This record gives sequence, C-alpha cells and structure tokens, in this order.
Amino acid sequence: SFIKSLENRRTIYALGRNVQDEEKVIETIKEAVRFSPTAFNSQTGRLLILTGDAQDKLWDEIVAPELKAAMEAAKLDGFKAAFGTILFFEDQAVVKNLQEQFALYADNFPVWSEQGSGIISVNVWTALAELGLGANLQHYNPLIDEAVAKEWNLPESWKLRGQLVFGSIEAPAGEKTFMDDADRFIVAK
Amino acid sequence: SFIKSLENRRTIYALGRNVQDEEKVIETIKEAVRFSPTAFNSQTGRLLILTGDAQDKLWDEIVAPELKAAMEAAKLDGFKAAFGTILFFEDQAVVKNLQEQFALYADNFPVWSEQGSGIISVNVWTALAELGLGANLQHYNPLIDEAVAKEWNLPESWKLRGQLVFGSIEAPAGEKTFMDDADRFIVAK
Ligand SMILES: Cc1cc2nc3c(=O)[nH]c(=O)nc-3n(C[C@H](O)[C@H](O)[C@H](O)COP(=O)(O)O)c2cc1C
Ligand SMILES: Cc1cc2nc3c(=O)[nH]c(=O)nc-3n(C[C@H](O)[C@H](O)[C@H](O)COP(=O)(O)O)c2cc1C
Ligand SMILES: O=C(N[C@H](CO)[C@H](O)c1ccc([N+](=O)[O-])cc1)C(Cl)Cl
Ligand SMILES: O=C(N[C@H](CO)[C@H](O)c1ccc([N+](=O)[O-])cc1)C(Cl)Cl
Repeated sequence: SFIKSLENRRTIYALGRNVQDEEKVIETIKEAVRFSPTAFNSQTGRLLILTGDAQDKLWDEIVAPELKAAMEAAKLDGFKAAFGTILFFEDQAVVKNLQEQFALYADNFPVWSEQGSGIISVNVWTALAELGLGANLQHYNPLIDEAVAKEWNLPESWKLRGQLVFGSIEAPAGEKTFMDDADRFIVAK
Repeated sequence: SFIKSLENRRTIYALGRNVQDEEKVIETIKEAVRFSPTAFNSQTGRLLILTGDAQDKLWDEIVAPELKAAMEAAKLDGFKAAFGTILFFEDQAVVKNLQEQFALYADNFPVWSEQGSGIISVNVWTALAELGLGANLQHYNPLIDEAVAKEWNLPESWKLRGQLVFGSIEAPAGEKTFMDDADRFIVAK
C-alpha cells in the first residue's frame, strides 16, 4: 500500500547506527531520487551522503562551530549519533540554463526547483522508512554551506536546501494531529 | 514496494473518464495529502478537486479564455477530456502567521511552503497511479487564479501553485532518460 508507506514515514529524532545493509540503503536513496519527477525532467537535485567518519565530521567540526559563532552574533549530539546525513542541494547551473533557454518563464524554474527539493527529500525519507530506518529533516543551511562545499569539494552551483539525518529507530515518533478535512479539501462536480 | 510505486507514477497526457470508483479516488487524494509532512506540521496545502461539470467549466470557461487573452497581450481539449483536475494551493494566512510567530526565520516559511506544495502534489500523483489512473501537472497559475477563486468561492489566502489533471490512462507514458548517477550522488564515509 502506497498510502501505508506514506503513513509509515515519520520524524524520528532518536536515531542510532544499528543499520544492517548500508549498500542497500544507498541503493534505495538513489532510486528514490531517480524516480522523482522534476520540471522538464531537469533532475536538478544533488546529494551528498555522509556516514561514518564523515557523519562525525559534519556535526562536530562544521555544524557545531558554525552554530556557536552564529548564535554569538545536545540536539547536535542527537544528530551526530545517527548513522548518516543526506545533504540535499539544487543545481543552480541547471536552473540558470533553463532560465536562459526559456526567458519568459525564468521566474518559474527557481520555484519548480524548490518544489523538486521537497519532492526528492520526502521520497528518500519515505523509502528509508520502508527499510525500517528513521529520519528527520534539518535546515542548517545557509550557515554551513561554505564549509560543506570546501570539505567535500562540491561545485559552487550546488545550493544546499536540507539535511536528512537518518539511522536506526531508537524511540517512537511523537504524537501528531491533523487539520479538519473540511478546512483544506473542497470537492465540486 | 515503495520504489516500484514511485517508478509507476508517470506523466500521462492521454487521459479519459473511465474511472470506476470516484469516491475511492477522493479518499486516496485526501489520504495522500494527510500523510504528507510539512514544516512545523503547518499543513499549508489546500485542494480544490473538480470533476464532471466543474472539470468542463475550468478548461472551457476559465483556462481557454484567460490563455487567449494572455497570448494576445488542442492541448486544452486534452486536459478537458480528463476525469478531473486537482488544484493545489498554499494557505498564505498560515505562512504569514508562522512568519509572525517566528520572525527570525520568516524567510524560511515561504520556502518550506513551496517545498510542501511539491510534496503533496507528487504524493497525490503517485497515489492516483497506484489506483491505475494517470495524471499530468500543469501551471496556468497565476493567470487563472482570480477566476478560479471567484467561481468556487475560495479564500483570498489560497495561493494557487499547480493543477494536477487526472483520469483513465488512454496511451502510455513517453520515453524518459536519467542523468549519470556520478553527476548527482556523492557518497563519503
Ligand atoms: C519542508 C519541511 C521542512 C521541515 N523543517 C524541519 C527542521 O528544520 N527541523 C526539524 O526538526 N523538522 C523539520 N520538519 C519536520 C516537520 O515538522 C514534520 O514533518 C511535521 O511535524 C510532521 O511530522 P512527521 O514528519 O512525524 O510526519 C520539516 C518538514 C518539512 C516537510
Ligand atoms: C515541479 C514540477 C513542475 C512541472 N511542470 C509541468 C508543466 O507545467 N506542464 C507539464 O506538462 N509537465 C510538467 N511537469 C512534468 C515533468 O516534466 C515530468 O514530471 C518529467 O518530465 C518527468 O517525467 P514523468 O512525470 O513521466 O516521470 C512538472 C513536474 C514537476 C515535478
Ligand atoms: O513551456 C513553458 N510553459 C508551458 C506553457 O503552457 C507549460 O506551462 C509547461 C510548463 C512546464 C513543463 N515541464 O516542466 O516540462 C511543460 C509545459 C515554459 Cl515554462 Cl518554457
Ligand atoms: O525553530 C526554528 N529553527 C530551528 C533552529 O535550529 C530549526 O531549524 C527547526 C526548523 C524547522 C522545524 N519544523 O519545521 O518543525 C523545527 C526546527 C525556526 Cl524556523 Cl522558528
């Protein structure tokens, strides 16, 4: 059931490293992005997938110091304790090329790219949940962008949009409420 | 298989009205939105679901004339021929309230709302594909926004983002290529 798969995806903050088949996890991350739609099949999403030492480095050597410096002008341990982090970027070189090819609709491509980032982020999140792995989505962009690009030698054109922290589920999702259907769905014949 | 469900979703332009259980279709549309994540559980997505006479009216009485007037300053028959159209909006009143509650991060909420629209659009699209129904995603916003709001008495705060045309599959999806994995995925340990 696709709907059941959607329901199974939740924000899990308590994450560990009890992950049995990392190769299968990577395969599924790639597939979830591969089969996601993007405007004009532009495929603007880019991923940096960090585990092990690189996972430790992101949180200890980049996020923590950047955040401290930012604040001046715990939760991090929880993120570090996870198995890995998937950093989602949108390739601005491709967006700019589309804007150049289709000037009358230049305003659309950044919007559709942003939508595209949401799309691939949740498809990956849901795919991970199907494997029994939890995840949560963070936003320490744009603070960490430069340091991340330098450390992993990323193209300047990759614009960081989100960081999906993932791993084994160590405690259940919290409670979550839903709006009244009547306030968000209108059906007319 | 969640990945298989993703692969099964495609852009289908040749759509008909050979839909067996409209109530089940509506149920699934609602569920796909219900179980989609949004920042702060803000649930900013709003849907207008049109079938039958309302489907005819949208394309014949709103999109066609607006587009003509716009151009001055076929494909439409293909959209009209579908069973229905799901118009996706984002509730700007909720976005503004979040911006007010969290002023330091006011810039984030419009971005996350845009991502949210992508998220619910593709979750609905994929859910429909699981039922064997095809769909395609159009963007005649902002040209049709005012006329749509007036005809179906929608709140001013609903900002139209996309229109998912759906129905029975009358011809297969076209060919689609994929980028080289090496150009969009980096894995580091
Ligand atoms: C676009 C987007 C941005 C989000 N931003 C964050 C964030 O920065 N930090 C965080 O902890 N959760 C974040 N969330 C998680 C949402 O708060 C969560 O998805 C929502 O409360 C629904 O709960 P669920 O994921 O368990 O279904 C984000 C979700 C989405 C879709
Ligand atoms: C954010 C977004 C906007 C899109 N805009 C349009 C559009 O306005 N008109 C259209 O015919 N297709 C549109 N598409 C469809 C894409 O071109 C299509 O998803 C892509 O070529 C991949 O093909 P597939 O949907 O068969 O997998 C859009 C897709 C996405 C995700
Ligand atoms: O072709 C364009 N717009 C047409 C006009 O109706 C249409 O809206 C459209 C938009 C996106 C698209 N896509 O993502 O493949 C296809 C057609 C421009 Cl965005 Cl270049
Ligand atoms: O709380 C905020 N930011 C924190 C700071 O780290 C964090 O980025 C966050 C963002 C979104 C979120 N959500 O969508 O529920 C939760 C925490 C503001 Cl956006 Cl109000």
